Amino acid sequence: GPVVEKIAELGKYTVGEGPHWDHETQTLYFVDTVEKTFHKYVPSQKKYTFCKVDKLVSFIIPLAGSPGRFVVSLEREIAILTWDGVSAAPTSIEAIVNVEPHIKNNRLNDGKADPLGNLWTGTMAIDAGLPIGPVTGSLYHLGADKKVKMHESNIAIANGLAWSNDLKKMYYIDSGKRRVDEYDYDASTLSISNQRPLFTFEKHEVPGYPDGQTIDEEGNLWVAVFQGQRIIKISTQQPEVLLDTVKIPDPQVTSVAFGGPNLDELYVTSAGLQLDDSSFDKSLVNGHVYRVTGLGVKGFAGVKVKL
Ligand SMILES: [Hg+2]
Ligand SMILES: [Hg+2]
Ligand SMILES: [Mg+2]
Repeated sequence: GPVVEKIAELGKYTVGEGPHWDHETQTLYFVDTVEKTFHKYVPSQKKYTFCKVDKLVSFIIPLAGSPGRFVVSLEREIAILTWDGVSAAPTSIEAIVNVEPHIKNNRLNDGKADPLGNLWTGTMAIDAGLPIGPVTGSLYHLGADKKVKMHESNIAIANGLAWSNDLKKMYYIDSGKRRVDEYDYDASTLSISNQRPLFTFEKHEVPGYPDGQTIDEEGNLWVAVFQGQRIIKISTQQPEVLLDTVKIPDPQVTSVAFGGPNLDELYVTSAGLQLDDSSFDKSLVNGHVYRVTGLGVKGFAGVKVKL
């Protein structure tokens, strides 16, 4: 039995999201995708800080080679933020590229570096809905030439990403599809192909929607279940295998990242935003951050964006 601990020091988030563990500094970064804020937590020293901007944000990833610089999303722009990690505002903002300059009602959502340091991220309608709503999103990667490439389209809610330990597969979540997809990934050309469902929620009586995900060193996926009050562990060796379920007190679990000095603590974000048609009463929906220990696996440190 794992132990789930609420991290009291951190408070409650409207939509806590995009956790990233920087192993060199033993620091957890994450966002609130509605409150327009970035967050830094240093567990060993019990230090917490935040930063404010005036656009919607969805990820924050340290830039390789440049301490104090971070690649972030600002609505539809991918930008570099220079930040001292403690002041309430960045020192400077440099825009890299607007991925969808003429689609005014879209925003970036989940994003992550692949193991080579390429940023992958997807867009969605700002007013996307569950279970049905506008489907306007696409999946991109950003090349070290600051030019974007599109890999998938017709995405409702661009969400969790992960890659296999051998760089042969990519895993991807469009929350609106209520499944986890797998793709063949060609690291040489950064092309994906052969889209196939890996895990379908309806086949296993799993409530809610897949949101963020990460992979452990045994190659298993850990998937946050928004409106399922849980994280699930699924196999990548064989389709449609549910390995384990860990209940999280917050119903709107949003994402996951391994961290801690041995990479065997799982940090879990959630959302306190109370939605129309929730399966959960308001008193339950808080938006805390959790630490899960005793899972018996390790994960990997967060990869920096090379850019
Ligand atoms: Hg910040
Ligand atoms: Hg910041
Ligand atoms: Mg998400």
